[PDB]
Amino acid sequence: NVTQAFGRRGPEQTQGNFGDQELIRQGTDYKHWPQIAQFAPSASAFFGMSRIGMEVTPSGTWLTYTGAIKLDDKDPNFKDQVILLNKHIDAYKTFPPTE
Amino acid sequence: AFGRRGPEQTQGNFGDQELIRQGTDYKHWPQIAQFAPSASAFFGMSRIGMEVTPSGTWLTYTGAIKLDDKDPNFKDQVILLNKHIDAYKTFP
Repeated sequence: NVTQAFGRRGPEQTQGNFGDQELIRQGTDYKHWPQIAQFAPSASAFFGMSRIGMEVTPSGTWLTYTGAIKLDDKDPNFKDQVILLNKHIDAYKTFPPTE
Repeated sequence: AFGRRGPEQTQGNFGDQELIRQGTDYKHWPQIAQFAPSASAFFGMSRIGMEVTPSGTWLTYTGAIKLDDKDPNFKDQVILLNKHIDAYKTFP
């Protein structure tokens, strides 16, 4: 359960925005998870390519990170990959309301 | 492998002269690598976006990992991370 582990999907800076109802429920058991997970950076990549900061606040000490991964357009599955990613990005905006 | 360390949005800023030269053979690499998020964490915790430019299609990401207070090595860990963050500013 992704929301139990990493909190609810929403627009706030402190929230994650990635995941549709199927992914949030099935976590890493999701049908297409491996096709998503391939874009997650290795430790080398994460510290190599990212903008890393350290911020101290009431809540504690945070390791901030920013970057962007260039998707390989020469990859045969590129068209399917962008669709799968686009599907889960801000997917919370399509979730039926609670009330 | 990952380009020069600098202040530009397109550059990485993490790494001192020893890490940039020794890569994953660096003495304390394993103690750094432990903070890198798993795939689950990366897509769970991060703000993911998609931008299209001349160069191609980019997967943007933002987030922050809270370090562990309880962790015995906490004080050493923050020093090691602080050492490599914007370390390029001390390259004389």
